[PDB]
Amino acid sequence: EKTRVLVVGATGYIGKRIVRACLAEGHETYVLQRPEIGLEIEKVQLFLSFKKLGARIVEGSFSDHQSLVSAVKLVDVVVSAMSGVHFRSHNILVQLKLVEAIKEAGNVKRFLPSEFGMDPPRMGHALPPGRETFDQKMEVRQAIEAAGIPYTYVVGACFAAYFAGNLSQMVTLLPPKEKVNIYGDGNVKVVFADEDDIAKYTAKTLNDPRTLNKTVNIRPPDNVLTQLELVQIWEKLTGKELEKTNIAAQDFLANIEQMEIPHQAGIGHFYHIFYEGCLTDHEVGEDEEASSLYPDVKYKRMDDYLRMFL
Amino acid sequence: EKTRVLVVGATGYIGKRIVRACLAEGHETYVLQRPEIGLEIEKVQLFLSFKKLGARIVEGSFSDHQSLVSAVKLVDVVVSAMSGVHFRSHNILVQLKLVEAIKEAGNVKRFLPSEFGMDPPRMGHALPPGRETFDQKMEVRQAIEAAGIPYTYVVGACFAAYFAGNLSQMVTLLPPKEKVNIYGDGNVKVVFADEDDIAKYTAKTLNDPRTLNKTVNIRPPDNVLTQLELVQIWEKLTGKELEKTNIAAQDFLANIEQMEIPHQAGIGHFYHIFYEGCLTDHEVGEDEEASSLYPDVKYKRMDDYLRMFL
Ligand SMILES: NC(=O)C1=CN([C@@H]2O[C@H](COP(=O)(O)OP(=O)(O)OC[C@H]3O[C@@H](n4cnc5c(N)ncnc54)[C@H](OP(=O)(O)O)[C@@H]3O)[C@@H](O)[C@H]2O)C=CC1
Ligand SMILES: NC(=O)C1=CN([C@@H]2O[C@H](COP(=O)(O)OP(=O)(O)OC[C@H]3O[C@@H](n4cnc5c(N)ncnc54)[C@H](OP(=O)(O)O)[C@@H]3O)[C@@H](O)[C@H]2O)C=CC1
Repeated sequence: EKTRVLVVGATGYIGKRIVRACLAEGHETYVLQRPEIGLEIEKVQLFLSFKKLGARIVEGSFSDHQSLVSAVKLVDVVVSAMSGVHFRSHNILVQLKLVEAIKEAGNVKRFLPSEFGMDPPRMGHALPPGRETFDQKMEVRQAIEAAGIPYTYVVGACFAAYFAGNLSQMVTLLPPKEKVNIYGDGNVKVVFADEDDIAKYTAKTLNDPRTLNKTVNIRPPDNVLTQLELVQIWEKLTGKELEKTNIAAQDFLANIEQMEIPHQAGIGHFYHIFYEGCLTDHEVGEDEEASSLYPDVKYKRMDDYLRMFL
Repeated sequence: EKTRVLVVGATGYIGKRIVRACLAEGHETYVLQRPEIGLEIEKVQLFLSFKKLGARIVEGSFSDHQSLVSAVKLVDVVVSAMSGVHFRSHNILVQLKLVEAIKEAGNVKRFLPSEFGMDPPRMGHALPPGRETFDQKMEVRQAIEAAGIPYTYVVGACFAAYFAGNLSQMVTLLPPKEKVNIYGDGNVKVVFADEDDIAKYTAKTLNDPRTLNKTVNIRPPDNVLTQLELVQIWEKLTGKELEKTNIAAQDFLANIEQMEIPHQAGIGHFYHIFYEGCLTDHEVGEDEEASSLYPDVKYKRMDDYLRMFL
């Protein structure tokens, strides 16, 4: 009576956390080991570590359609943590080969595609090229709908390492030392979540009937913070006040067309989040929000998150 | 009265294992966090995991000489786990700046440079370009000695992941499925060691008076094996005999000059170990062999190592 789960993208940044959260949760956890990563020592040893915790290795390749069909026939639920970084080479769209395999296999009770960010259907007017991420996720969503595959879309929170640990400064992954940039006036609400919590929520929700064919939002109330509130958390932890510089929207987007395309996409996403507030510009009900659905998850607050950087 | 150890290359393949072994040994463990690393999330989070285990971050950059001086002033022993992959960019020689910093600093009881492989003064006859690695490690040894810095040189074993876990097949990091290449007659003795054992021995030797100004060998007796014996260990675990093809020396090296330079070096190193038996063609005393010196370390045998691949 354990739910059988296949994780595809098992050595990814969020993917490896989902693997471990599925194991802790008690799911019979299967991981797709692709032959193409056989010389990447950190991926190979990750898989060895998953085995020591009870994960079952499933060999398959996205170029071998029958291998993907065999893989998904072993489980009840599939979770994809496919990368989003190389949008111009359409790695989100690689998931379409998995959707086809799931359709042909017929047995999968639920599929969680690689979402875990902003809510794609709400991003219709996003800045290009950053817009491209949402199109591709939307194209995968439509592939899911057309095949009639039951689904859950996990959305709504900034990964804490990429937007809280650095006080949203972008240029590193650590808090700044003396000066900090405030984007806009810094009073736009942002949703931050420890990625291990996002992983726990994913493992709780993937066999929850309440979230069958639903969008689940990850919006822990204590972690809805403006950028200045985030900065003040850190200033209280350190005892030192940071010299602040406000950066107006127009100066943030200045000369964006001269940046490299990936940085252009990253700047666009940041703008929607921190200037327009896309993660908080709408309300969601407790019946579709993960912290209320799963109250036993004592999610990590941003003041406990930032302590590890002291 | 704890030994203060600084690790340079702390997020490296063997380096991160060294950090953890030093902590488990009880040393006061410092790790050099370089600013150039600040956007590589996996390194940033390794440093955070090290802190949680009690390591002390020490910021420094190889391009800031006095940051290196300051770092090395803090400790009694320095361990370098500098990379050896980019020998055409001389990254092994980057250690020379660290040696200058230790010389200026004057306080360092013992320096362990980035050795952990073939015994470099024994490789004067190695094939190019593969020999460049040992040349550069020799130049580092010179600077250490020319500056009077006390040292321990840790040498003599193949990293198990790169040469045991794949049955020495090179093309993958996992055992082969049905066929295996036997190099020569497969009767040449090779030394294999789990890299966590290599790190444990490193941590136990860095303040051992017996190994001050000595080369210490990692040659655990049950792990001195021919490639054929290694293969037969795997066949006994799986109950499947592999189909064997022997590759003669001349054919192994054929057309080496048409391969990419890093692969050329990889082949040359492999030849000395597996064809020429460079790791086992000489005798070493128990007083200069780590498994004798540190008999409390119950080193992993290659049958236990390979079990994790089943
Ligand atoms: N703040 C937020 O909310 C953020 C959200 N995200 C989103 O999370 C999801 C995953 O992103 P992330 O964890 O950073 O991804 P990663 O960059 O860590 O890649 C994850 C996995 O993608 C697989 N992968 C990459 N390329 C291919 C390919 N050509 N073919 C097959 N598999 C491939 C690999 O699986 P394998 O393990 O098999 O090798 C890889 O491990 C995305 O949808 C992303 O947009 C990401 C960062 C921030
Ligand atoms: N079978 C055997 O016996 C083998 C032995 N070895 C040897 O082990 C030793 C370490 O190798 P390995 O663990 O694979 O190395 P890695 O490839 O893991 O690199 C280790 C560290 O080197 C640092 N580094 C790399 N380039 C630079 C640079 N330009 N400037 C400053 N620092 C740099 C980085 O330290 P940081 O953490 O600060 O970023 C990196 O993490 C070498 O001597 C190698 O020859 C290697 C593999 C097989």
